[PDB]
Amino acid sequence: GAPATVTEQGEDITSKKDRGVLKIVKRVGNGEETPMIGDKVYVHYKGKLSNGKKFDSSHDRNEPFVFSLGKGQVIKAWDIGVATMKKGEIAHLLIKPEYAYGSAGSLPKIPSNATLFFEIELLDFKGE
Ligand SMILES: COc1ccc(CC[C@H]2OC(=O)[C@@H]3CCCCN3C(=O)[C@@H](C3CCCCC3)c3cc(OC)c(OC)c(c3)OC[C@@H](O)[C@H](O)COc3cccc2c3)cc1OC
Repeated sequence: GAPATVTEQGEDITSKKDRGVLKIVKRVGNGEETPMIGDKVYVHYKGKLSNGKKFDSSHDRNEPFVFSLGKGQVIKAWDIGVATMKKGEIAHLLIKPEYAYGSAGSLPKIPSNATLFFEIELLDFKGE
C-alpha cells in the first residue's frame, strides 16, 4: 500500500540524504511557488503509524489544518515536506523517527522510534 510505495519509489528530500523523509507526488499542484519559512499554510492531511495502529485526519474537523512553516508548530518532517509542495499538490510522506518523535515517542499516541506516513494536500499559503 501507500507506505510501501513511498519506501520503494519515494524521493529522499532530506539534506543529509539519510532517507529520513521520503516523498512521492500524487497530484501535481499549480504554478511554481512553494512556501517560505514563516508562511501560514493551510492543508488537509491524513496520518498514521506506518503499522496502521493509530490514524488521524483533518477531515474530522472538516476544516483545514493551519500552521506556520519553521515556527516549531509541527514535527521537523512537516517543515521539510510542506516546504517542497505547490498549491494544490497532494503528496505522500514516509518519515523516520529522527524527523518525527524519535526515541522519546509521545505517549499515548506515538511509540518510541515510530515511522509515520502522511498524505498532505497543500490548499493555500500566505505571507506573515
Ligand atoms: C516542533 O516539534 C513539534 C511540534 C509540535 C508537536 C505536537 C504534535 C503535532 O503533530 C504533528 O506535528 C504531526 C503533523 C501535523 C499533524 C498532526 N501530526 C501527528 O503526528 C499526529 C499523529 C499522526 C500519526 C497517527 C497519530 C497522530 C498527531 C499527533 C499528536 O500528538 C503526538 C496529536 O495530539 C496532540 C494529534 C495528532 O492530535 C490531533 C488533534 O486531535 C489535535 O487537536 C491537534 O494536534 C496537533 C496540532 C498541532 C501540532 C501537532 C498536533 C510535536 C513536535 O515534535 C515532536
